[PDB]
Amino acid sequence: QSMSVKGRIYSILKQIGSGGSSKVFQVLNEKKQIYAIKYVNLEEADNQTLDSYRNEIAYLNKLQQHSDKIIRLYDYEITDQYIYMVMECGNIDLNSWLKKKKSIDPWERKSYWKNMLEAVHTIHQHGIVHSDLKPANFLIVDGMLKLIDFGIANQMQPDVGTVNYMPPEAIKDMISPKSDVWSLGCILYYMTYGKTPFQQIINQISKLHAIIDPNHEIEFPDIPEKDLQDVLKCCLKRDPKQRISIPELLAHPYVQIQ
Ligand SMILES: COc1cc(-c2cnn(C)c2)ccc1Nc1ncc2ccnc(NC3CCCCC3)c2n1
Repeated sequence: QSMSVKGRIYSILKQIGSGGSSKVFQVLNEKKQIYAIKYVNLEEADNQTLDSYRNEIAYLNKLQQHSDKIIRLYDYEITDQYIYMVMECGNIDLNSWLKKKKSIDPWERKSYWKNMLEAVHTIHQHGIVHSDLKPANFLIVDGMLKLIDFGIANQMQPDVGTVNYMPPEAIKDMISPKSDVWSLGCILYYMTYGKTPFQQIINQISKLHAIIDPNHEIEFPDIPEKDLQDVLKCCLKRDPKQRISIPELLAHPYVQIQ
């Protein structure tokens, strides 16, 4: 099987993942260079979701120049029937990497964190809040973490969702850049303690309650990296006004001092 995108032929090596009407394929161009093609079957798409894809593609194209921490979008084809996006192919997504890894290098964790702050910070500058950040939104490419999507179009899984990274303010509102800080904090906590802050809570209703309860104290076990522990405490503050900002996270010793 092979596909054509803007007159360029790509042979499919394998399907990396499938989400909804969208599929991701590892592919090779004529020169044998590797790429990831995202295929979206628009045949059963509503004007709201169709628009979301248009918005996601526009931002992705727009944010190309601003940061290298955002996945490369080389080309794309849009028709009433389908969408093809030619993107750089990464080794693996951060989620699948974390599920696999028995332990994580302190340097790698710090480097990955920095990449994440840079990518997320970039989208914030353009007025975009992902609001659905999780490890699966990050791709490891060349030992570097890149943001795959901006939370506008539907998420994909390799070949079920989670409320583990949800900020308290999102639950209570029944969403500002601080909401992404909470989620990034949950990712870092996971990379630090091998679990998310509320993973232990099996009962989902209880979990949401734990997330919004001031009296529920998140555990921050002592570790050699005292700066890392402070980052975690500052990202996981329930009051978004008191929660640390990305610009402040970028001036933190944890990311500045080595
Ligand atoms: C080598 O190829 C890959 C393998 C895996 C992998 C390995 N083991 N497991 C369990 C997964 C994950 C990712 C990649 N590479 C990749 N490169 C560019 C992408 C552009 C958009 N979307 C992607 N994947 C979406 C669907 C997959 C999850 C992330 C979102 C992309 N995935």
